Amino acid sequence: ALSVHPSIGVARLGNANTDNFVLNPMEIGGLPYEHDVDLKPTTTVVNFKDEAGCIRRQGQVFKVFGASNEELTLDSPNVKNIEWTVHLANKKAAWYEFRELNGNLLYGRDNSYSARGVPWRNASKTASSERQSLIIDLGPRSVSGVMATVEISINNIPETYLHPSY
Repeated sequence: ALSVHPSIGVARLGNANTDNFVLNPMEIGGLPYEHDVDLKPTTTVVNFKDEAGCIRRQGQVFKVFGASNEELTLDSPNVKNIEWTVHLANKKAAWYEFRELNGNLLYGRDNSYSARGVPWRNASKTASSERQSLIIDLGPRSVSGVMATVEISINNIPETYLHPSY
């Protein structure tokens, strides 16, 4: 019965300082939000760029629900802790070249990548290990507590995650 919203989160690329960000628009065709020191949304976005003309990052707020569609927080009676594990990656370089509707299984087994002979990106790399390391994967990052900050960075790679690539 425990639900995490949104079902699929959306963040956007940002040129600005790592600490200068906006938060997720609350509705379809809605403007992103400015936020206060507690990282709560306030007024809608004033400027999308900083004074240097760099685009600010737009973040995604994830909410946890339970019992009878009630929002669950660290400020809740029976709630001791709330821990999040996020695993982001980029397989782009290890996948097939884009050939429009080629590779799409909704058109049948005969429209599959192999049957169509869609070439791999970075075709020179044949071995599975070589292609495994064509991915940009820095492992998962767990994040609990009040006002925590943890980068998905090189260095930050946990000893537990044996196969990182970048």
